[PDB]
Amino acid sequence: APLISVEKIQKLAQSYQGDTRKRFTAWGNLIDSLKKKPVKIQLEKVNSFFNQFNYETDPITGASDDYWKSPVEFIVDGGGDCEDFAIIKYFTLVAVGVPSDQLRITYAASLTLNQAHMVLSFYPTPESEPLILDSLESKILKASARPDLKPVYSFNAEGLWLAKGDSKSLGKWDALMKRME
Repeated sequence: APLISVEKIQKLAQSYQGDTRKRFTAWGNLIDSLKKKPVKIQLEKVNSFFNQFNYETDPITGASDDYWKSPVEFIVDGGGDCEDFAIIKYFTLVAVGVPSDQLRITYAASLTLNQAHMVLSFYPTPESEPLILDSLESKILKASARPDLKPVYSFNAEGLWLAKGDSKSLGKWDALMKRME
């Protein structure tokens, strides 16, 4: 299971220049700063840090791109689509110490935008109502406070779950994690 580390990040930073180098350093500093902080603060600051990046959409559909970006690709590009935001938030939260089993990247139907939309769901317990970390809403809100989002499936490095796992049955995700190796 691919890992993000402050040490790998600091070395990436020195291979780039200008603002790109600064983004890597900032990402590494974020991870360092959030270790051993309250979970709520970790969620809030990873969410807000990444929500400042460039939000991309397909010019034709207005929705996400077919290609899923690794965290490094997101940083190099200076942003990505809703799926890419959720992915880097996920890996970064795992890096600061939120247990991966409490985090599920979630593919949902947006009932308001009439298109698919990806968010990161945080589960206090697996039976608990999840908190939604979104790229089109700054607040972290409970699922029942997001009736505009209807989950279809969710996944993380370990599993894949249908709404109502072997995440590698998700081809782009399998390939994504292999790029991170």
